[PDB]
Amino acid sequence: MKSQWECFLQNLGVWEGSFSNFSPEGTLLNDTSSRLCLEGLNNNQTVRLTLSRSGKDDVIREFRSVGGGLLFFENGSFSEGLIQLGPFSEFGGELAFVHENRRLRLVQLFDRNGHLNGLTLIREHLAGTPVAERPLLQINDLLGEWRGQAVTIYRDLRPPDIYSTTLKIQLDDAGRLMQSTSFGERTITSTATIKGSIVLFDQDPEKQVQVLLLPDGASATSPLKVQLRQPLFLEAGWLIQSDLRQRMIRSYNDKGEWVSLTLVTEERV
Ligand SMILES: [Cl-]
Ligand SMILES: [Cl-]
Repeated sequence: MKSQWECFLQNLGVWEGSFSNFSPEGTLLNDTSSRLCLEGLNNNQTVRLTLSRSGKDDVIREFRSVGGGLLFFENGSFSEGLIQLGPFSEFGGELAFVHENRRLRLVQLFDRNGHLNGLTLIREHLAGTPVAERPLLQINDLLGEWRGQAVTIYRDLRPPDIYSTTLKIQLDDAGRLMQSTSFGERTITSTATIKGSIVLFDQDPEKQVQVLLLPDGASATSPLKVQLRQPLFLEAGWLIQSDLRQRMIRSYNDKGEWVSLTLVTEERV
């Protein structure tokens, strides 16, 4: 549909909120209030970015194109990160959801040993609109069944693919979490243990991840360890309303090349 530039322009406006650094266990370490102005110039052929943060100098950037490590969906949602991973290029990147007057942008940061080191949660509302903070995410907010659709877009900008999704999450008896996720023709069903704000999947070679539950209905799903010659998936989620959730997945092949980005929108059944 829209060109990538036109998708990017969906973000124009004044986004107020904060940039918040969390530990890999979900502890708030540092938060700084922010105002990010994205304005179009010269018939929207240039975008000027003015990022003001409390106690910091302004950052001003101007863009005449998007590409590289960025891909956008038609509603302006996007992901940013590295194109090619390797010895000095740590895993990480940003998943950025746009919805009405809000953005929720989640950055994951991995260390040199391939372990999650920190996250940044950027919760933004349009200037003059409500803060509209969602509740801290709880397991109980997710239990049940979810159904929806996913769009996968590609770096070569070959045509998008569309898939059906199902997500079922239930406690077993036991008190462990059972999660069954369908994505097109693929279903993966795995049990997890819950330890506070972290859900741990460590049994199945197809699901070696920690899920961290965060403020504003956010979640981050992280590889337990970034391994050589394995494909990698950076994932975040946002429970936008009690019965509406999006998930975003930035996908890397086992050569460490970024290949695609997927946005799932699902509703509670
Ligand atoms: Cl103009
Ligand atoms: Cl997630």
